[PDB]
Amino acid sequence: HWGYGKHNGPEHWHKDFPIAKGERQSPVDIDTHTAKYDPSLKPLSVSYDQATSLRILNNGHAFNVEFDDSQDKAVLKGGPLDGTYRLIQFHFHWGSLDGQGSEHTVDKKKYAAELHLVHWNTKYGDFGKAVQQPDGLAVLGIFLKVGSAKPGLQKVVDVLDSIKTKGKSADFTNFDPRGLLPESLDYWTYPGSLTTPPLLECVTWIVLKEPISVSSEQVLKFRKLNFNGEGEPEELMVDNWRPAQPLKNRQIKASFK
Ligand SMILES: [N]S(=O)(=O)[C][C][C]C1234B567B89%10B5%11%12B85%13B98%14B%1061B821B326B%115(B%12724)C%13%1416
Ligand SMILES: [Zn+2]
Repeated sequence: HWGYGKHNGPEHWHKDFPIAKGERQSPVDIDTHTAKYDPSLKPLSVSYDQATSLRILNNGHAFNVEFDDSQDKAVLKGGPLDGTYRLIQFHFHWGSLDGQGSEHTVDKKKYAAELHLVHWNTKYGDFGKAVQQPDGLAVLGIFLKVGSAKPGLQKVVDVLDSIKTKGKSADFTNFDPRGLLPESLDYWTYPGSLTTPPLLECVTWIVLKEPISVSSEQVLKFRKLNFNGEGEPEELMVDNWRPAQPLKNRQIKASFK
């Protein structure tokens, strides 16, 4: 099966998923000098007041915080988007050390981790139909640097001991993802893909410029998770990031001067 190792990591994925070498793959390096300010881009509208988290899951690649997406509650709109995108889950990518972990890079700078809030376009009715469309998903990406603790992250950190291994889940209700957002919603945007198999080219990426700070202790708890299932040899869940892919025929647009 695909994963993040020497034998099954990103440089192997193209064998089972040939779109890995496609024209709109993610992540990418954001060259800040080349990204053009687009005065036509709108402010991002992040409406998470009514978000209903259900559960947290270790899927063997990351942990997913899942939301009830059966109504228009938690939605992303505006920015570069046409229409309404519903929050379905968030997860992170992180490193074995603070100098790597992010998927997007900024002038080749790697952050310690990257948060992905995944949303689907309600015009396609369900997530499985949305991923078959070039405008099916919007993923809001947020960089993590190590410094001060993020108080709004601690409820996630504290539940990880209960989902150490692949296939473990835990009730995770009433988690407010507003506590994971930075102050500024300034962003870069470009058309891309899922960054894990099946690598579908269905994503409008919205990457916030301002990182959030998390503590060394918070990210060290991410690194205690396991890729393996219960009663299997321990492989620490670290370095679950895909490197930057070729930009090809794409423009990265900035919301800000
Ligand atoms: N890094 S990313 O592009 O947000 C994709 C995250 C991984 C996935 B795979 B497939 B299943 B499904 B799609 B993809 B996104 B979560 B579940 B799992 C959803
Ligand atoms: Zn992701």
